[PDB]
Amino acid sequence: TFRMRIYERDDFRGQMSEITADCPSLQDRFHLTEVHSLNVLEGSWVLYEMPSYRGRQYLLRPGEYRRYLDWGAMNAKVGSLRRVMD
Amino acid sequence: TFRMRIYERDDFRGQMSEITADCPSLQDRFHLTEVHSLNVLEGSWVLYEMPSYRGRQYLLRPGEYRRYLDWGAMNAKVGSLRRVMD
Repeated sequence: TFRMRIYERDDFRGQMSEITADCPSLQDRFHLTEVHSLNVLEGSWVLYEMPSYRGRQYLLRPGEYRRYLDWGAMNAKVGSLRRVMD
Repeated sequence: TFRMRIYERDDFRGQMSEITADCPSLQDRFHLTEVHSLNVLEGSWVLYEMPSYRGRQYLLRPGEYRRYLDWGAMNAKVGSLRRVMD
C-alpha cells in the first residue's frame, strides 16, 4: 500500500513507471533525471531533489500532480523517493 | 498516536510543549517563531518553514532532534507542523 506512477511528460503523458518501494536513486534505477507528472495512488511519500534522500524535500499525499508546480517544486528534477512509514 | 515535544532551547533544555494534533501556526499556539530542539515520540510529521504549511519542508520521523541541523534545516525558523496521514 505504497504505489505511485511517474511520467516522462506533463499531464500523465509518456511512458509510465510504477514505484512501490523507496528509491535512493531514480537515475540509476529508472534512468530518469526529471519527473514531469506523477500520480500517488497509495500512501504518502517524500520527494527529494537529490539522490540518497538529500536536498529540498516535498511531501506527496494521495492525489494527482500533473506538473512539477503542483508539488511545489521549483524545477522538474528529483533524485530519490521515500515512503513515509516510520 | 502522534506526539512530540517542542523546546525553544537546544538539547531538550528548558520549557517543553507537547502536541498530538496539527498546528497551522506555532506563533499562535505557543508564541513560538523558532524551535531549537524536539523529540518526536510517535508518528511522522512534516515541519514547515512558514505558517499554514508553506515554505521549505522537512520530514520528521520518530526520534530525537537535539538541534535544528538534525532535521536538515539551515535555521531554527518553523511555522507549522502536520501529521503525515493522507
